[PDB]
Amino acid sequence: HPVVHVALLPSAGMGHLTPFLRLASLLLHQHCHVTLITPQPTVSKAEEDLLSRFLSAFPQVNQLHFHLPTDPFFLQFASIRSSSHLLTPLLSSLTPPLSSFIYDMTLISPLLPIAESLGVPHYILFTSSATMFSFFSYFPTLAKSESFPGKLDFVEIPGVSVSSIPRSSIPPPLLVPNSLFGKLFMEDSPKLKKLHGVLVNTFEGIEKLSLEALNGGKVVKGLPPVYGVGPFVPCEFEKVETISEWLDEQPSGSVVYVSFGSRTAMGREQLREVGDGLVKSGWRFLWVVKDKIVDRAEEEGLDGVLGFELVERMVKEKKGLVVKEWVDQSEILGHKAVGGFVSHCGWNSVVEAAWFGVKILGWPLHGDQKINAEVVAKGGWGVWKEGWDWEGERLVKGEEIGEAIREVMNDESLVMKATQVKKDARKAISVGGGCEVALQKLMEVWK
Ligand SMILES: O=c1ccn([C@@H]2O[C@H](COP(=O)(O)OP(=O)(O)O)[C@@H](O)[C@H]2O)c(=O)[nH]1
Ligand SMILES: O=C(CCc1ccc(O)cc1)c1c(O)cc(O)cc1O
Repeated sequence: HPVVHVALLPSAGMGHLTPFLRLASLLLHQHCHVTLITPQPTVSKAEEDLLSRFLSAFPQVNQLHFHLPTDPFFLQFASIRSSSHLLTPLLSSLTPPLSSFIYDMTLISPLLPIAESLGVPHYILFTSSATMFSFFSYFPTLAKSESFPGKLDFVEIPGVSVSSIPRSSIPPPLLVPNSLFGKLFMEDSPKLKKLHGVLVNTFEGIEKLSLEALNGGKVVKGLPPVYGVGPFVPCEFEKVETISEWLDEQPSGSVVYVSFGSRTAMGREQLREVGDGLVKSGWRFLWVVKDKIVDRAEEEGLDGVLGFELVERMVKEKKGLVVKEWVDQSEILGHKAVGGFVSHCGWNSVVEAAWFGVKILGWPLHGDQKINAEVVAKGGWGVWKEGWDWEGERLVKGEEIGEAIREVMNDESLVMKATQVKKDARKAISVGGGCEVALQKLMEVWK
């Protein structure tokens, strides 16, 4: 019996490894021989731990390694992109015969020629939102102007979920000429037409308009088909028990879970304004803290990071729990005791909240996080304060944070729309949904 051999190449960061491994699980449950390529060394320890648990759960995955010669994650983005065009010997000698190839969206330019020489249908996995991909697709046109970048107050793509993207929501690095992110956007987006398709962890329940505009040509004429293979359901290998038991003693829909991702640390005095606003809200909270970008370099303890003033106020309540570790976020969002999510609006944690029907308080910080926020705000199951701006540009006080939390928690209008998203997320994976329809199409082509 023949085989459908799928090779996967993720990039640095849990925001990229987690959706790739969930995609790998979906393919493995579709009887695909999966080859997973991991560049070494991995940036974070969570990437190290997740891979060791994934390959312990799926030992039939053909794992291939290779070594490599600003931000630590944005640097490994280059050491994979720039250094190792010597990825061809790993891909061109795969047995059983390769059937397809899916690589990270941040590696389009160097991997596109490698993929074209493999003679198999090749795709990208866009870990962010389809609305963000439409921005990535439409970027070469608005940068082509002489008005770029100084004169561009609004980005307007026809038919996407966010019709009017103000300058405030554009990633700051893109507005600066000769930026590393500007170099990548101009180098990759024109090469999108060479691809056989784009896979996005999203579904019609949240980005109905963006998927219809991309596949309708109304964004860029000739774009490859965009397959909404979301929502990526969290698998069992992702879990690594105080937090497990503390949530069992809290009322349902009363804990506000706060996490700003895996690769973002707040400023020390802005971080202390969060805990100030948490206790000022009178609500139970589960706050995940990061003092550094990479979890390996966590130097100082929580008593020194939060300060003696806020530490005195935290333990006086026992109403909330603060940790500075890697937690099973999908295990927290799935708990019935959680009703609110203060999130940096990274697309993985956004779709996860959509999967568990948890309303979101959006606090975007860098990059695409502001676009993903208004994508949620359009859906009616989340709020985000536009004047709070990016991380570092402003000091959001604890009084505003406390208000913004109390605003979201007692707003049942969001919950009524948060469960509707949860209902559509289940229909997306059932028979006839957008994901199962798209997966069976790609499966039949790879034979
Ligand atoms: O303590 C943590 C922090 C993050 N995550 C997971 O890591 C991903 C975060 O990626 P996202 O794109 O949301 O933000 P990024 O980390 O890329 O900024 C999501 O799948 C979260 O569920 C987790 O499981 N535990
Ligand atoms: O805007 C994006 C999209 C990421 C991206 C990078 C390269 C590429 O070719 C396509 C998409 C972005 C940033 O700018 C900065 C971030 O911290 C995160 C983030 O998601």
